[PDB]
Amino acid sequence: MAEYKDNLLGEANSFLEVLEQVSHLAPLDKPVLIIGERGTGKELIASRLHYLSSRWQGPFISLNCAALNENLLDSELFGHEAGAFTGAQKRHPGRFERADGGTLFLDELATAPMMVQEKLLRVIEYGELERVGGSQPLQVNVRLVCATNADLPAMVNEGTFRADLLDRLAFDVVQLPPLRERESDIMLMAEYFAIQMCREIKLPLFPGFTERARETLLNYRWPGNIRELKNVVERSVYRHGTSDYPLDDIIIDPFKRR
DNA sequence: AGACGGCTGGCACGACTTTTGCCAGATCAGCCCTGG
Ligand SMILES: Nc1ncnc2c1ncn2[C@@H]1O[C@H](COP(=O)(O)OP(=O)(O)O)[C@@H](O)[C@H]1O
Repeated sequence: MAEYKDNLLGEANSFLEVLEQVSHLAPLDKPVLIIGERGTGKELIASRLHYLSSRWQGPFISLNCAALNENLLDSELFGHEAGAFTGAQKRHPGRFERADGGTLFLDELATAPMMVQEKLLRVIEYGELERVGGSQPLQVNVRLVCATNADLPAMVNEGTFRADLLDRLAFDVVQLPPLRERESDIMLMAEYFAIQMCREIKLPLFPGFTERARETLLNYRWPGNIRELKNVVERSVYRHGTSDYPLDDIIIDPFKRR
């Protein structure tokens, strides 16, 4: 509900439309898909969805679907009421349940193994997750929001990703425009990144931007995303020096031998 | 008198019991120090 303090810096007149779209999704409990490319700041949008929802007071755990162990999947997702030691007074909590009352964020959906895919598909459709041991089903209420950069229709075509959980979890998608599509906010991000760098390196003052530098970073196909642009500025501002002259040289990729 | 049947015990082979040998840590509550 309360707008958390985050950097979205939106002026592209397309990012504003995406922001309105996600704001419309803020109250609803329906599953949400975030579609983007490398970088693109999808995590900020996901945090925006969770943190402007009715259940925002709830927790906001975010699991890395690539990071879950294969064998330990069941206990990791559910937990075991039995303690680690004899006569234990408590148990470890699984990924699920630890999310109840709030949203669960999923990332790298495409690279999730088939074991994760099939185990996660069963739990969402019905809930009633049961920890290993005992016969007591616990009912859960968790919002799911996920972000990915690969092409899950192609993943379905190859069959390396099950289409059923996709269909269940594809109520609505939000499209994120690439930085090259935005092509208007580059000045403001460049400047904000440079100002942050000024304090990080403890440089005294920002020198300024030359027209040649503006032309070169503007006239770029930008396969890299906002973070690639961020790193670019980071490299050039440091290589420039102590701001006695305006910033003049931009190195697009630090790989050319020279 | 010799062979046949019978009785008993040692040894062996699964199947199941029972005997010992493991060696802390995290977590919570009250008191003391310190900031408002
Ligand atoms: N609007 C924005 N404001 C501030 N930073 C941004 C914005 N968009 C992108 N970024 C930067 O780009 C990065 C994208 O990270 P992330 O969303 O994790 O990429 P991916 O979704 O591919 O994993 C973030 O670390 C963030 O610092």
